[PDB]
Amino acid sequence: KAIQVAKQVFNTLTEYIQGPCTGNQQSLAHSRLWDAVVGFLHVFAHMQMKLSQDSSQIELLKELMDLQKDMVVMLLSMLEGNVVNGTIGKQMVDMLVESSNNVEMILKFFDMLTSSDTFKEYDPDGKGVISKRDFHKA
Repeated sequence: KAIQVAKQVFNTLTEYIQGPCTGNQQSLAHSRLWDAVVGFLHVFAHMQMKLSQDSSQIELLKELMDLQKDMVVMLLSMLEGNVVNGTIGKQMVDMLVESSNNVEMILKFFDMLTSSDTFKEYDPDGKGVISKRDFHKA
């Protein structure tokens, strides 16, 4: 119920910007938005690794990654009319530097596609139901 709310809030924040209104980019630049993004990345990095273990709960993970998608869409929309030595890029870099160790867990998690490549060399007939132990072998 909170994921839906934050998703809609991010979509509104895109629609103020997606047609590149420079006032509605500069105003978000000089605001608390980056201090929200750091906490959001911090929850994402731990929660997607923690929740991924259990097969009981995957819909919540889909909701969370949809929220993360809309967040990065907003961040891209901030950079439409992006001059080279710009301010918005500098603030985004300061944000990412401030939350580097959170980001690195996400990028390490996205190294995954790279999960069925290690599947066919022990398959009996290329089916999809191979052993729990042959997987560790692979």
